[PDB]
Amino acid sequence: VIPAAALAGYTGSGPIQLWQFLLELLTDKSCQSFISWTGDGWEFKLSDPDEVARRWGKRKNKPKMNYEKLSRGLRYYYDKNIIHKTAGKRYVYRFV
DNA sequence: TCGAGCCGGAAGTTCGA
DNA sequence: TCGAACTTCCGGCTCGA
Repeated sequence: VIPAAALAGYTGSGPIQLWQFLLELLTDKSCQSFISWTGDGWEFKLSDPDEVARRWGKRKNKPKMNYEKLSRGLRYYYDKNIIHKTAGKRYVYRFV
């Protein structure tokens, strides 16, 4: 149920790239049971990132991390050209 | 009536080549 | 060693049941 370290064989040393990590988990088969991955073009909707958020804060060594941290940090992620936010709903995420 | 989610600017330490 | 990178910090706004 963890196509993460099972597919790319994640090493315990040398943290991967942030958007690469999300993108790596993005193509997760179980994401359907923990989130919504439509099988059409390329649209990703966050229904209940309960484990995704905890894991996001787990790498940061924190007990519980608020998802607002993603909106506050991820939004500021407009550094170059990678994950853009969709002006649809407040939970719609998309990549280009 | 009441609380929850949403995000602007700022600062500071550390990463890969 | 160089420049850049992501996180955490402070507090204000508005809608739905």
